[PDB]
Amino acid sequence: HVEQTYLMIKPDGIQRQVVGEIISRFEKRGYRIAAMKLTIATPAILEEHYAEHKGKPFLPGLIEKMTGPVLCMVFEGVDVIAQARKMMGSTRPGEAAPGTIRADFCQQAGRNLIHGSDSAESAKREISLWFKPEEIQSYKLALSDYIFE
Amino acid sequence: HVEQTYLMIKPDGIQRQVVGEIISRFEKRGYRIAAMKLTIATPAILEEHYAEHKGKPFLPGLIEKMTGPVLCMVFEGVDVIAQARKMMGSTRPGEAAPGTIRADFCQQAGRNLIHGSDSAESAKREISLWFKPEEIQSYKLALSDYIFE
Amino acid sequence: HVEQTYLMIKPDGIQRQVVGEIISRFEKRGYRIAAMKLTIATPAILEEHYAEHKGKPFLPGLIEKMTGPVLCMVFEGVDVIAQARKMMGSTRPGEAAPGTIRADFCQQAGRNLIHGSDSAESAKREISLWFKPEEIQSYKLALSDYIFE
Repeated sequence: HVEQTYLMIKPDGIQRQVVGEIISRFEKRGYRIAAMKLTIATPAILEEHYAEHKGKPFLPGLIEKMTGPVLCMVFEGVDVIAQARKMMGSTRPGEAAPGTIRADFCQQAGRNLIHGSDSAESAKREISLWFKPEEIQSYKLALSDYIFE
Repeated sequence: HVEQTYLMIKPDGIQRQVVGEIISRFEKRGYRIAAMKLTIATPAILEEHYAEHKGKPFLPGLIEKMTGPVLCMVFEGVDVIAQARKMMGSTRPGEAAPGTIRADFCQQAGRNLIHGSDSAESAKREISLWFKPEEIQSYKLALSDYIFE
Repeated sequence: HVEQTYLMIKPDGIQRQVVGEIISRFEKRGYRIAAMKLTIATPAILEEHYAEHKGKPFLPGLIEKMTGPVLCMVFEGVDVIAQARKMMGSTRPGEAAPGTIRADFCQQAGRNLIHGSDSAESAKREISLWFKPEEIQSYKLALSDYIFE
């Protein structure tokens, strides 16, 4: 039983030119790229993405940092929602475990390179927000017999 | 005092073509390759390898997964038996620490890329099962003065 | 608010020829190289570097191991003193976390590749010991807006 999660490379990942390295970490585990799109995030879409934080004092500055190119992604794998969160590490890079993306690349939570859905409900909501269903692709990895039990 | 451990790249490691990356992780610590052999594991040798699991319901499926090309290896280093296990990570890739082989490469316990001896006694037995004494090579690493106290 | 830490690649790092890999790990987090110098460490400077250990039985052998080529470095970043220590890992490589320098490269505490200041006071003392003020270079990283909050 595989699932799908929404992962988004933030403008710092684009500008620091580590997109390929990020994607490689997920491919390395045999996670399948089900969707991928470069866009420029705008305030209106970011307000929906961060709807839970509406009205909080940090939100305007967060939206400013996130207004920029982003890489929208859907990855598929066993337990991939929780596993992608583990691979990213703590939101605060100083707290993140060695070997996680945030510990390996970042210093502060406001520039922490990447977002991943925190739950199945948020993955469904985020995938619907950032992608049209047409953009989710169905295919099977040829190495499946050696990735899955 | 150094010791020697038995490490085996399972068919998923061969088929996903990550053999070199696996070997590089052990070489990076100054562990010495004392033996290395590509073979195809067969049910009869795997029954002996997995002797501790005789009679258990999961043994037949385990032997099927492991029937295939494998890379038999012996690495030498300080505390290398326990350290190689730490480097491999937990049996379940989803529980393994980031930076371990299983966390970085795998999704499920039944395709977890690599075996390593779990104790001094199992290392001695496994090395003897998969290698004849004439296959174990003794030489000194030129950087020994900078690897060992 | 950034700080500066003193990091020194020990003779084993030089001789194993992993200087570039070590530097890349710190650059990867957006830490700024503020100073760098190759020298051959002398007993006189090492006695002051290891002043905390004066009179201990292991000091003479520690100085001997360190009398060789070293790369003196200053890196700047948020919380970089504590963070560099976390990236180095435990003094004993066998106790260090996977993904740390010592766990990934080393076997024994007496050859553990790198030194880093352990506190604000130690960083200030060690930077002043190994570098003259004119050797500390002040410049701004062009990617600062994407590294810092």
